[PDB]
Amino acid sequence: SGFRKMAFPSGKVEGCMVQVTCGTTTLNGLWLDDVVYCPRHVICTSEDMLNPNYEDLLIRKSNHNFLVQAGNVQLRVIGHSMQNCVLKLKVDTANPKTPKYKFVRIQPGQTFSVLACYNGSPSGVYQCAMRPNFTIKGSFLNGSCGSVGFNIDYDCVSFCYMHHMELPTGVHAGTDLEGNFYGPFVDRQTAQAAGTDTTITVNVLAWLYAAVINGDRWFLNRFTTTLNDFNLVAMKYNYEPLTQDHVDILGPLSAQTGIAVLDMCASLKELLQNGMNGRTILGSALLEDEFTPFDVVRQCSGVTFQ
Amino acid sequence: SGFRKMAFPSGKVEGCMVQVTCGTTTLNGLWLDDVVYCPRHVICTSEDMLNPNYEDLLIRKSNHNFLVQAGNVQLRVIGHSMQNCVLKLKVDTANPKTPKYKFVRIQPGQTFSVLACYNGSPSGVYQCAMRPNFTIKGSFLNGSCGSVGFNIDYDCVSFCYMHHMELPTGVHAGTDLEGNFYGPFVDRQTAQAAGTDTTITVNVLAWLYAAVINGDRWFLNRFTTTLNDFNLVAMKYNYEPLTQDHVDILGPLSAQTGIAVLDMCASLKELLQNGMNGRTILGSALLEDEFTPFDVVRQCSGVTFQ
Ligand SMILES: *[C@H](O)[C@H](C[C@@H]1CCNC1=O)NC(=O)[C@H](CC1CC1)NC(=O)[C@@H](NC(=O)OCc1ccccc1)C1CC1
Ligand SMILES: *[C@H](O)[C@H](C[C@@H]1CCNC1=O)NC(=O)[C@H](CC1CC1)NC(=O)[C@@H](NC(=O)OCc1ccccc1)C1CC1
Repeated sequence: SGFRKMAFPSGKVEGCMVQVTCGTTTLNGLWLDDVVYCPRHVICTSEDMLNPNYEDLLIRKSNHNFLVQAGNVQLRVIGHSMQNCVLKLKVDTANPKTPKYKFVRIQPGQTFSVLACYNGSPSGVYQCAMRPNFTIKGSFLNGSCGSVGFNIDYDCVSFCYMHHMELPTGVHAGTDLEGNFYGPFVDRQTAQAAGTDTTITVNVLAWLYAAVINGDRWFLNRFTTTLNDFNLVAMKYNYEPLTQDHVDILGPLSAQTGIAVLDMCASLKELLQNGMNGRTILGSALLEDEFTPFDVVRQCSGVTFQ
Repeated sequence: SGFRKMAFPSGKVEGCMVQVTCGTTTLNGLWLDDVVYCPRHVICTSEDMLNPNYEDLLIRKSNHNFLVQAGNVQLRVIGHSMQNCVLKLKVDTANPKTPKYKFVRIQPGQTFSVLACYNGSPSGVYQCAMRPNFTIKGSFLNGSCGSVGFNIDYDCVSFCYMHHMELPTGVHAGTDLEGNFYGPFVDRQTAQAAGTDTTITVNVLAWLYAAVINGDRWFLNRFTTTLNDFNLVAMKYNYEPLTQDHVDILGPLSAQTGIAVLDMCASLKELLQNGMNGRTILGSALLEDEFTPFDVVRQCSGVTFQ
């Protein structure tokens, strides 16, 4: 019993983190096989931030401009290319700690662990989610760029996120490992806005099931509802529409608890309508939307990895 | 910026987790040098669980009764002994991935990362605190016993917690690595209760400082108070007393924000007397007490470890 915001164990990712320095810019890189991936804005200067032609700046550069510390063993760069917003540094040493891995591009609503790093060294690990407006609510300081987000499926690390930038609401934006931003953002210090976020309804329902599995039942009711009538209330409260696809992912959790999905929808509806009136659910006084249905099953069945 | 419950990177601990089986009991062990530490109730049967004399049971045992598996590698047990509520299994192979480590016993209100494990394999990592009633609010299922809690000290793992039991309430209880329970609990399935908990006042205050450092100031005020009159209010709302030592640990955060500790205390008092009135702080609608002052500084200055 118990339910926590739980990250994947970070060991397999820690053994890939390196430091990349070019000019007076230091950030993090990801070293897989003989390749080091990092944000291309490592090749900028502090005045270049306003409107760089990264294509300008890369041909400017020679392999020897790139300093690639793995620990205090310095890695010789022997080639470089740019893929969208990531820079790929070919080095003369394959990473012996390379895990088995994939590059995946995730969908809004999905979650992943972030291993926050500075100067190639890990600082901490936390979950978060790709928000519907394609930002993430992370914890990043100067120097964190190149930190990555990932999921583990038994032995395989699926990398989904590399950090690039903080927007002026304190939320963060970045790319997949092929260098394409999530959302409309660009690696440029000109005014950009996140866009209004919304709540991940299917995740909120999964968390309500986590609650029931762990003994919070004070929010349930006999009420039932239809997908469409529930969806009328979702609009009103800035909640993502629920699809039949979503209902179907929630089946397993529905069956384990014996609570129909639309009955849980009726519970959520009364929760938005009436608020919580002092009570908490799983230690929270807000409805939590950063656990997927898989995160809930993962944790409430103790799935492991190696 | 941003603020999350961030765990320590778990790599150094993952390389010490092993599986310990004896009879029909499998749980986790911690393998450091040539010693495997695990809960002594691995030697019990599903009927010993009631009121065992572990001395009874351990004399009954032979080295070959313990199956200790490090991945798929059979570790041979060559010696055993019991220290309070932990078993120490002497094995013929020293763990080549043993880190710099210490065994520490923490105080209530201190935090640590937990690496939850099943069958010797990591399942996830999360942060929590030693509650004032010496329980932890964890996430643990059957088979998780022997999972450990730890802090990192640049390069040194300080182990503080090993998991043993879940109380009714769904909170958890365990030992330090020398086998002494936190709190008055015992490793037998006789009726036991946690004891009323209280809020870690010093931790709520540094979390309010984390909020200010990150741009939530809606709760701040003109007012100040005396440590004596604040503590009159902390009593009324089931908060731990604030000591002058606590005021002193909050100095650094106080100086960075320029808000006196006693000004922040006046702010918390109005929060307690009025509530939050629909507003959130750092994404929470409750006052959060599982960040220490050190947790806030490391995160809001990006301390790294190796
Ligand atoms: C990389 O280490 C770093 C991480 C940032 C720094 C602080 N928190 C983080 O997550 N990223 C950057 O410094 C990038 C570099 C730019 C991408 C090439 N910049 C930013 O994160 C800046 N944000 C920004 O310019 O947003 C656009 C904007 C929005 C409003 C008004 C003007 C511009 C943050 C320093 C501001
Ligand atoms: C070890 O893997 C396991 C972990 C537990 C099981 C589920 N959640 C967990 O964290 N620990 C146990 O099974 C231990 C074994 C006891 C230490 C020798 N027991 C418990 O966790 C049980 N709790 C318990 O006996 O508490 C005392 C009590 C309280 C009320 C009434 C009677 C007894 C939980 C299985 C019940």
